[PDB]
Amino acid sequence: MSDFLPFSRPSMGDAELAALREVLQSGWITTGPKNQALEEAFCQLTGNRHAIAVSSATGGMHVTLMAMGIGPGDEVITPSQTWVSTLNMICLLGATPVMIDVDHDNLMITPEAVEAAITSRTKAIIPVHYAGAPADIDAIRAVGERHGIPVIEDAAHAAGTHYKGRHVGWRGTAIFSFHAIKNMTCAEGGLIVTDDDELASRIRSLKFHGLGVDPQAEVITPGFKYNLADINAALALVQLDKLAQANQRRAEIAQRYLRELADTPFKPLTIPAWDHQHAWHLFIIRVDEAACGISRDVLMEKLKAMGIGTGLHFRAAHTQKYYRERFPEVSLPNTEWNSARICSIPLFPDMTDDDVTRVITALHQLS
Amino acid sequence: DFLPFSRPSMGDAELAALREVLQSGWITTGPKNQALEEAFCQLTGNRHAIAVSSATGGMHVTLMAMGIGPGDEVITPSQTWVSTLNMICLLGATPVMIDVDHDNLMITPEAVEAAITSRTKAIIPVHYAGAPADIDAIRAVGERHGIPVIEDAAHAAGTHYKGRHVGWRGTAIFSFHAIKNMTCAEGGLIVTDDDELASRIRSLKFHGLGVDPQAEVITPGFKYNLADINAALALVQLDKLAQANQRRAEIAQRYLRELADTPFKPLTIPAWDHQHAWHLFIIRVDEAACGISRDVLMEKLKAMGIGTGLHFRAAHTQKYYRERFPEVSLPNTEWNSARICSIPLFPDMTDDDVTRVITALHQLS
Ligand SMILES: *Cc1c(COP(=O)(O)O)cnc(C)c1O
Ligand SMILES: *Cc1c(COP(=O)(O)O)cnc(C)c1O
Repeated sequence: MSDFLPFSRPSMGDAELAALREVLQSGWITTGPKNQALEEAFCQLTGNRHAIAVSSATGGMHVTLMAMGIGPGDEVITPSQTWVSTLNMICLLGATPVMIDVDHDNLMITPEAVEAAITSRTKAIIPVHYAGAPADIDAIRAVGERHGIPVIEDAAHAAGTHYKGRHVGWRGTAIFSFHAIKNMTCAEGGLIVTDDDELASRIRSLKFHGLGVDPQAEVITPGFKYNLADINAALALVQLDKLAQANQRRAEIAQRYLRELADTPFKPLTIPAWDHQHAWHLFIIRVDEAACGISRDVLMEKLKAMGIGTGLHFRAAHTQKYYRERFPEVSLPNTEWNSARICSIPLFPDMTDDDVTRVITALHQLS
Repeated sequence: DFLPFSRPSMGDAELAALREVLQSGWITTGPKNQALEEAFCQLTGNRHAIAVSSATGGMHVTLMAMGIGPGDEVITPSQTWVSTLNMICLLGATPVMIDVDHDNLMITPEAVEAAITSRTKAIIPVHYAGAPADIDAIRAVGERHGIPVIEDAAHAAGTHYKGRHVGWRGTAIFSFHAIKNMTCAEGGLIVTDDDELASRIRSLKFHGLGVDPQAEVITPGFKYNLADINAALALVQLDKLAQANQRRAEIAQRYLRELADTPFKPLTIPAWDHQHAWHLFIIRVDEAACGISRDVLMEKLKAMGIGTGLHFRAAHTQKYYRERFPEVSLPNTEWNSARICSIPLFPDMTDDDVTRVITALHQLS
């Protein structure tokens, strides 16, 4: 399978291996100075005040919602059109996810859909910056502010995303991911930025056993273990140093897909009208059987037979067994239409121009 | 020139394993995880091995997979790391803290039996400092009452009990944290002989995904999977474990011999047949006997360039547990928790490093 083109691969090379050598030689391999440097780097990148490195964005979401006091009786507004981690963490704190629909062409929640779903129980709103584009975060924030409801941003796809001239997470609270397919990776990892001093203090304690000072450190309240090792933080620092060039190459690839699929029936997501810089984490197409003459599932299967990988980001959460059975009344037409028709085609900066031509040619052949 | 109480043994073999993973492009959970799990089944003899992001997370998902929650009691020492107590509480269950033997810091079958109620749903013995608890006797109490025994084997990679590796049967959780005898900086691994428990754990450490067709959320789960970068490090460290533990044993034997004529008191070696992994070398520091307190000894050792650790400040004496469970009174735990410290023990210590520690302790007596 040496000729298989996956939909993503990391850009790991000599720089990463040299950073690893440095940490190994130091003998300080779990959380330490590389974590501190990564956190400082994300404060400089975003402009926000506090950065907390964690073992995954999922764990980051877990401890952020926990630190806010989210629990039984509370509602959290979220798309269904996202990764299931967020819905799972809401449920596992005992709270209730309130799933709302998304815009049919950029797959992100709207301020109107948020406002319609607010109740006296709502304790957080979690927009997703999808595929590398930002949600209309000022408008969503304005809805939250009017009701006194915090907005927690799922920025997994948004390392390098700008919104109205600032990096995502420049204010408010946002959670980044360093999973293997993310634009910067340390295999598994994540990072929370926030402007809220008390929230940051609670998060730092709750990702490391609830330890704090009452004197020596001791458990103040039970917490979890979601700290990031320095081996991983060192990889993340290298990948952050590479991120601008990685995203530039991703944008060049995505622009070519936009142009050369314009005269095919496959339908990319639409670029938001608000000012932004897209990180191009994923290149998603909608495959409508009536327009394309091929279904999404069959397209993925035939691409695979041609040696071309694809991903499904995402099967809507409310269509999956647990949520389907717990929340059977949830009906989200834009989500359901897209979830059945989307796939992610290869997009990663180590792709060659000929890799891109191979994908485009296969899509023209399969139309 | 500082001699810490622990340092990992990382070199070219670890760097070469990392190189291989990076070159493959498959950096999170994958074939190295599979190989690590198979290697732990070969090491222990047990059937299922599930690699996880930390032993804490492993404890979280193991108790969750057993159905532990509100209304359930879990018997545990207070004399352990706070992670276990925290995970019990954060599942909504109730920790029932019991005392430990005053000289090896492990729970006894009698103490377990005395704490059992109709609400008890698990017993969690700790294999402490590299020695095994009397696990057959504790298991027998559990079996008589129908209560599962989940073993905290963080300290016990390489520990044998009656000729088998810890975790050869039953359920046990290992840690690969930086100070453990084999490390991948952070990581852990669950072994179990229970097919259904293993199936649930595997799903619950990766988002609750399972097959009802394609995988989907069957019930919400957590994210505690181990990356292949880390699994590859764990494999190298497992290949080194026997030699690492042999060197630890040589150092520990020299401490036992050359501290015999000091008032510092090591833990006692259990009477049941075992092989000690020598994760920690713990001494008790009684001011009446030693002329110096535990805290002052740690401070003066640090001033001499010698690090020490405290494994552990008993959980029930820490703010949350002291205020939530003020009634807990555990005399052997309290006596030892105020008097123990861990002196340097790791396989990269040279003979001169060990002599430095012994010399300082004789000087400070
Ligand atoms: C995968 C992902 C997450 C979780 O990130 P991890 O770092 O893998 O835990 C959260 N939100 C979205 C939208 C994701 O794609
Ligand atoms: C530290 C430790 C744990 C937890 O292990 P992690 O890998 O750090 O999560 C559990 N039990 C004992 C006895 C420990 O020392």
